[PDB]
Amino acid sequence: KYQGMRRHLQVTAPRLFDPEGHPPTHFKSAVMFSSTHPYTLNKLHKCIQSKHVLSTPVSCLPLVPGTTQQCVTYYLLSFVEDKKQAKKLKRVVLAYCEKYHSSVEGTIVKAKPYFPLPE
Amino acid sequence: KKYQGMRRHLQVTAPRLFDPEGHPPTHFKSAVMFSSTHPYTLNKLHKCIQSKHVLSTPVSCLPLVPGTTQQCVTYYLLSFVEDKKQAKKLKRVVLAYCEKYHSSVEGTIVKAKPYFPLPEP
Repeated sequence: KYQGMRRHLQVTAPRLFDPEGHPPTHFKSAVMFSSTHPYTLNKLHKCIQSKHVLSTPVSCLPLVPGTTQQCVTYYLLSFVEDKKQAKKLKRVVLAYCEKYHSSVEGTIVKAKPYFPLPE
Repeated sequence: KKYQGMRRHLQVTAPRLFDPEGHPPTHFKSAVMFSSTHPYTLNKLHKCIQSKHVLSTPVSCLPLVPGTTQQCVTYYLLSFVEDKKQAKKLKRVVLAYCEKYHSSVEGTIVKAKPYFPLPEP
């Protein structure tokens, strides 16, 4: 399921997507991927998983009062070790999506001191 | 309504931040991730940490970290605010309350470059 994207990522970024090896000690960064199409983000939730990248399920952003949004913007977070890895993850995922999922946007995110995942 | 207590607390403690009227900021550059293994508590925070200047997501789950000793899902939500100042304030207020009434809750300052992908008015 999503073999296509999975294999693409494993090839384009073998280290980041090595399903084998050891998680980083802390996840200081992430990429928020957002889109009005939850089905697409769900594809990403399935594909963007490894030892070095952990992704939340798809959820929703809150509506901003005083705008006329016609549609919920969904999102997920993909946690990675640091800023280097986040830049890379965003680059690779979006190169793909640019052709096959243009509804998808990515935003670099950072936590102090790091995201609250166990050690 | 429900959680009237926590709501009133937040608005008295930080009036501008939790003013239910006014104008949202133009961009939300920061947020606080509030997390906990208790989803019911985070549902409370979800209905409560809302205003014109603070917007919170529904409760979701963090992914499990391979090869660790928890076997307990950790839930979270994000509360978006204008910037680092407002995030520091929001975290302080919410956690002063929770420190007494919800010791399971943690707060983490988060920042987005250039800002979080919420629309603009």
